[PDB]
Amino acid sequence: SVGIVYGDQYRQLCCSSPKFGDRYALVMDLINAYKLIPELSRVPPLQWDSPSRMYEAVTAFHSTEYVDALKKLQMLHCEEKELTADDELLMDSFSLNYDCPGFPSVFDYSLAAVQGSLAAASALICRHCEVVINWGGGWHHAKRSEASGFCYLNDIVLAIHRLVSSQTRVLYVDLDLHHGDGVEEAFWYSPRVVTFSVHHASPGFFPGTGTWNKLPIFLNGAGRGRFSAFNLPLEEGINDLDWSNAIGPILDSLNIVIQPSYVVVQCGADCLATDPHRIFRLTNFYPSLSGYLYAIKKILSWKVPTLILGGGGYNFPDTARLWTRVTALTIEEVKGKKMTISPEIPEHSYFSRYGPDFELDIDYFPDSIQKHHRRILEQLRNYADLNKLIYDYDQVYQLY
Ligand SMILES: O=C(NO)c1cn(-c2ccccc2)nn1
Ligand SMILES: [K+]
Ligand SMILES: [K+]
Ligand SMILES: [Zn+2]
Repeated sequence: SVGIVYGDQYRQLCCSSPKFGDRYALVMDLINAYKLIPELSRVPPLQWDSPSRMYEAVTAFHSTEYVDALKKLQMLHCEEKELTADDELLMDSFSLNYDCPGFPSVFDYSLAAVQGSLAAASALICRHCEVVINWGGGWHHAKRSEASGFCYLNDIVLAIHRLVSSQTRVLYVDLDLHHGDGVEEAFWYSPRVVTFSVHHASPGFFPGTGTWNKLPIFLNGAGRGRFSAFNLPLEEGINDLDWSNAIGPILDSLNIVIQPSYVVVQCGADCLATDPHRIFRLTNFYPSLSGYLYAIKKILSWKVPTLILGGGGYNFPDTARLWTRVTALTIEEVKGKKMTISPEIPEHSYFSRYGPDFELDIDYFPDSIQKHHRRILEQLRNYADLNKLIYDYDQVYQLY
């Protein structure tokens, strides 16, 4: 079946942050308004038997002292008093400041995404679901002991760790506008988790990595993980077709050579033309075919158990518009069952958020890459050689 993570408490927690507001409620209620929920298997978020078990799960990646600080941050923000100078310094040492501030539910909010993505990994491992979707997860920037880009706990890394520890190889595909630095870093030394991020990069643009680092070079992993971290940085303004042609052959080549046991896709919605970032010009169109839907369709065609996660996306109605279509496409491709979606937003609780036109399409009128393809193809060959993987070089070369 196709699973999707939700629950009443889960929804409350995912809607408790100052930055993402009620975005999760709009996403799930649009999916419900299009009558998709009966097609989906609800996957409940993971809960634990004790504080000690919870800490064991989260500190599989994060440090105990970072988790301690994040829990303390929530406790401090549940009291009226200002933080002490010592406590401010403590939070600063974990980057729990500026773009990752405290708020009264910051620990429960961050933990909830972990609970959802770990439950999603488990549903794939026991084969209850072929694909599981978690639109409350996808927080790819968080590091072992550092919050980053309103990511506090890295649910993706923890989900992948549960998958790889279930010859298991995971392919991670990061479609967010931003480089997936936290996930890349976590698996920098691991050949069994191959990471691939497509993103914008330019001087001063967050987080700064995923690009050229004497002709400067692309770093791509270290130790036994050399050549196992893949990146495609793209110039601003790219449209659905050029983004699809840029990543399409890379995705197919990675699947052929790696033969992954699981695929984990981060589907951050900030590449939409209507995102306030206004960097890329992707759409959610489904006849100009949405780059997101193109990539998800291709990944799902491999018939590999797959985890689909959220991420960025600061236009909340248009994020719901895109992820609703991703969800319908996943049902269609997995179950072989057509999903008809009206071009008009159905009546429901959040209908007013989709004005003034109330349509499902977002409101938008639509050399360098060749060199990246040759570089990435050589890195894939180097990865295959280093890791004793066999494949016909010319079936792969033909893809490009
Ligand atoms: O959407 C994102 N990444 O997925 C993001 C964007 N943020 C950002 C932080 C500082 C400056 C500019 C942008 N932090 N995270
Ligand atoms: K990305
Ligand atoms: K890796
Ligand atoms: Zn982003």
